[PDB]
Amino acid sequence: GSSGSSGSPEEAVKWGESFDKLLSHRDGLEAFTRFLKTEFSEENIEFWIACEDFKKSKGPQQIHLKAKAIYEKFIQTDAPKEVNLDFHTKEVITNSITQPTLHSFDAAQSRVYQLMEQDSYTRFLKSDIYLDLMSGPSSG
Repeated sequence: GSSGSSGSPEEAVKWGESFDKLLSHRDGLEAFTRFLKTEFSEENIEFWIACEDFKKSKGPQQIHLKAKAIYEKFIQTDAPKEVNLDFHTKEVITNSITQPTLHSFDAAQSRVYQLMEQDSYTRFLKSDIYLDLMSGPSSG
């Protein structure tokens, strides 16, 4: 189907190359998140995203707004989308929530970005959502 075509098996095989590769592409990322959503873990990827976008913020306002939100969202533990972060990273931000910058969150993003790439990614590779992408003529 030239007109309509979604989810290509050619990109999947490549996605495996590296975690980043998968993210780079929308399809790959989306699918990856789905797997987590079912396990109520998406919260992790949710933070990773807000970051990549946070940097694309304009002016101090956007940085402050997004910062406060994302902070009391993932950063903080008493939050719903609270992700697994280092004590310091959580504290430093809590106090530096007023002096946040574009090159500040970057640190936190790295923490999570890895957490997933470690398990999330691997586990995702063996996830139905992923497999389907290729739907190899042989299971196992």
